Amino acid sequence: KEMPQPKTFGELKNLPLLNTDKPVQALMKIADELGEIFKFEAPGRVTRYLSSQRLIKEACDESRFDKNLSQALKFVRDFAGDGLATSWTHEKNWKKAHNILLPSFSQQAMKGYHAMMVDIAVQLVQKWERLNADEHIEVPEDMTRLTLDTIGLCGFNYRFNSFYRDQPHPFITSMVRALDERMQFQEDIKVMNDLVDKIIADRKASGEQSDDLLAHMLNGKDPETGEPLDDENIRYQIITFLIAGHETTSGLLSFALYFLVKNPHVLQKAAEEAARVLVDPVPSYKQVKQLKYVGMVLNEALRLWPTAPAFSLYAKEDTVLGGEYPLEKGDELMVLIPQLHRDKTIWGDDVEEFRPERFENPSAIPQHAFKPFGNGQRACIGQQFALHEATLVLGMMLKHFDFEDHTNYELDIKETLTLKPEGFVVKAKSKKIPL
Ligand code: HEM
Ligand SMILES: C=Cc1ccccc1
Repeated sequence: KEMPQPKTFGELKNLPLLNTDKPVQALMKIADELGEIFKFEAPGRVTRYLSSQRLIKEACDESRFDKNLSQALKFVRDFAGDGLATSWTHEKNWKKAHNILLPSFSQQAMKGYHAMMVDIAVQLVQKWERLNADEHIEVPEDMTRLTLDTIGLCGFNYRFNSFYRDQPHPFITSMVRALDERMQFQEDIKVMNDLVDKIIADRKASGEQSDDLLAHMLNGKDPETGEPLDDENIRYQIITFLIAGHETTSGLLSFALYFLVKNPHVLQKAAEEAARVLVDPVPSYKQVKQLKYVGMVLNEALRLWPTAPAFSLYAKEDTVLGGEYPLEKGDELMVLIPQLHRDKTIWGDDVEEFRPERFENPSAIPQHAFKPFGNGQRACIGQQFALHEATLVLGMMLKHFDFEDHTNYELDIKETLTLKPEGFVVKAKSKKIPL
């Protein structure tokens, strides 16, 4: 079978279609028009965009397809090197760092992060308790303050102190300008390097037994090779986790809140759970695990707007995809996750409705139908960290405040490496429950 291809532009082929600030949303509309698979060509390259669970289930076969570095990740690799997200599976440092860092996301490790997640969650609740009458909240801005502080503190024992600031941290500013200006740069790379230096120097100076992610980066040994990470790769991993560890979680929290204010019955059901479960001034680990409906809200927000919306794969060998599309070794595929998550054959006709109850019986979901954390051994290592943080925080938000969509906010999805509802604002009226 011959694959459909969207409109072309002479020798530029399909390239000009990506000349937009919202390329994923542009590719979603192309998928709506052309279906489960289309060819996308640019001078010198081809990729195939997949949107159905029928095809993505095969693409996720690790015997046949491995993670490819997208154009975006190739650029990110200029700063994150062979850290986990930007390494090829076949690079020695991928498996080495994978093995060393996996224990930093075990159940025991998650329980270890809980108190420091609460520290930051409490700073967010106090900020909003302290606003004057009629003041509003800039949602993605505050969520980014919380998620950046949480990975800094939990992962590295470093305080970004984002809630003490009006404009984001110089690390964040430098990380954007500096990569930006790769597709002053001197002073920016210096901001990044200095911070990495400091995170390392301070742990080394401290007379501190710690079992955090940094501790594993610095001291853990890979059981396979028996080697620890070398200093160059540790730096890459710190950069990798400071970024990967916060931007997509902030997106998720922002979309979740957006969907709750747009669906007041769902908000009321989630708020009732928060009030029933979170019976103490501080949530416990056990109580966060009992926020089942809040977890479903989060999953349903990842269904509609997965905040890392695409991942790339290459064919390990010549193979046939879906009984119909022959591929050659090296051929690239792109999984368009928001489109996968709208596959009517899986989810029913109401795919654009926000209905967390879709996730009541998750064993009913077919293989590879829901992929917001990627696939296989190259799946998100931080999935449980993101979900624990976002469950804790959204549960606290719903326990402490009523929310108003006071502007009747029109969804505007800004695309970076991640997705966010740009300009999303709300008002939060305190329920006056002490911390
Ligand atoms: C809701 C929030 C998050 C989402 C949706 C998400 C999504 C993803 C996706 C789709 C991938 C696969 C990328 C690819 O195949 O190219 C990935 C990998 C990765 N993520 Fe996450 N992520 C989230 C949060 C986090 C957090 C909190 C951390 C760190 C604490 C993190 C660290 C990583 C790392 C290191 C990888 C690379 C793993 C490897 O290839 O070995 N992510 N993530
Ligand atoms: C936030 C985890 C992650 C990793 C790679 C790309 C986008 C997101």
